Amino acid sequence: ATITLERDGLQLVGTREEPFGEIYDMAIIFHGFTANRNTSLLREIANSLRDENIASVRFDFNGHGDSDGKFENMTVLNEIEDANAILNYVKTDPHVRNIYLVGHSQGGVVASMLAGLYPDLIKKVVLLAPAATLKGDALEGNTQGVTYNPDHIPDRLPFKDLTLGGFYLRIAQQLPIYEVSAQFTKPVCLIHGTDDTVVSPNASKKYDQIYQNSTLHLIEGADHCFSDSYQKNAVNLTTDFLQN
Amino acid sequence: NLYFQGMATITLERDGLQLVGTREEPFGEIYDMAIIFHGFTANRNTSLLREIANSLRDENIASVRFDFNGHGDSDGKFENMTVLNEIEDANAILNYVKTDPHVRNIYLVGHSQGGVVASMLAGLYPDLIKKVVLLAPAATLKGDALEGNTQGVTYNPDHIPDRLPFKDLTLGGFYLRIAQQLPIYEVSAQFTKPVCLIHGTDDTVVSPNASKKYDQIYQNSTLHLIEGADHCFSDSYQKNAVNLTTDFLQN
Ligand code: NA
Ligand code: NA
Ligand code: NA
Repeated sequence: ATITLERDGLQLVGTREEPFGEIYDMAIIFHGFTANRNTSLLREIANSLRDENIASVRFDFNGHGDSDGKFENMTVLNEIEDANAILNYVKTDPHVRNIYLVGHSQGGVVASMLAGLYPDLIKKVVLLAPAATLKGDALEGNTQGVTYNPDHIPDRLPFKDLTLGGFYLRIAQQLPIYEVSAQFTKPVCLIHGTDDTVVSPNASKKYDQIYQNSTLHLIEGADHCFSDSYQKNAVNLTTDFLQN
Repeated sequence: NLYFQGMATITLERDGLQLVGTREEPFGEIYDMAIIFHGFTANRNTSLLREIANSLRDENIASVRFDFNGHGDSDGKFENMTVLNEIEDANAILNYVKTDPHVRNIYLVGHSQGGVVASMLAGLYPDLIKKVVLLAPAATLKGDALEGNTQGVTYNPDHIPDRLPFKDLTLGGFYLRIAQQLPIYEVSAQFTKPVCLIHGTDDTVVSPNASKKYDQIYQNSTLHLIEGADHCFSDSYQKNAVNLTTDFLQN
């Protein structure tokens, strides 16, 4: 049902997907930049794993969806602290046996980098279109088509309908994404479609070259938010990988 | 402001928590500002932090010092404190400091762990920060975490626990994993602007080579190897550190 946690005086609200039994494995589903806990792609990954004896938890990040916090004061950094607060709960739960991390878009950087700091704890990582391009993007003064000077990052910038802060782009510019991630040497699943416009498939190609044990799945024709017909495939690879 | 000058108690907000602080104002309605960071298990009002705050005001330079999360009057469990979220604490102070009418230039100052917080925020904010003063900066903490002995307390650095008992409190295991992979030198090195480094020869807490590696890595460094001095600039040495911090920020 709807479960609740805390990270430095901010409430983190999530949907736990629970299977039948006393002992089960559990996955932590992280969403991307401007996304929320319960979207089509994540909701179906959440559902699918439950049918195969795996539990799951999806939470809104600080400044996203139902959780507390301003979007203005959100960073990939404070999002990893959110990711750690969820892991504190998950690793302290009596029913939870083996932990997995599944991350789409920016949540793909949040999950890989959280797995970099917890390689001894996390048993598997499924990386769907990981937004590791967000560093090289912030460094060239262009994020999702919204510009700035990478040597003059303002206090706040209008983004679509929202307003993100400078500190987000300060951190993004000097994030040791691959560095921290390469610390995770256990199984990794990489899912990236050739038709991705937001995040380049070269982020997943870079990720594969740096991992010890990683499978690269380049699904021909698949977009960024793994839409329509391409969804069931993505969900199938995540499910098949997480049980094996 | 010139009217409300001397000392003040200020309360900031950072992603849910409350960071209680101390503001020292000089005379005139346009002055320079120093952000003062204390180190590991300490607070904003210790003899050294108090004498740097007083001394800079006696040269008409304002100062701000806050307790980090899990320290002093600031909110949060000591268990949930990492180096990373102290930078978040620091950024929040900078969000306050950069949006103040009377603030001419910003200066970053940090002792021990505050020194990492200072070098690491100075590198994320090079266009704003004008000068940086690092007193025995605890960059060693990363190497102390890779080894598995933080301030004498042993632990497996490959199987770091959830929480681990400390001197009087309980240290979070995510702090250990955080500092063990902290890009201290990487981020620090981005600051090309003037850096003043102060380290004690007889320091057993932070190896003086931390300030030497700092000095090495910086484009505009000035190292001061105060002889006989320990980690906490005290007695015949406090007066030496406070002056250098003042004199380098004196124009
Ligand atoms: Na349910
Ligand atoms: Na149990
Ligand atoms: Na970092």
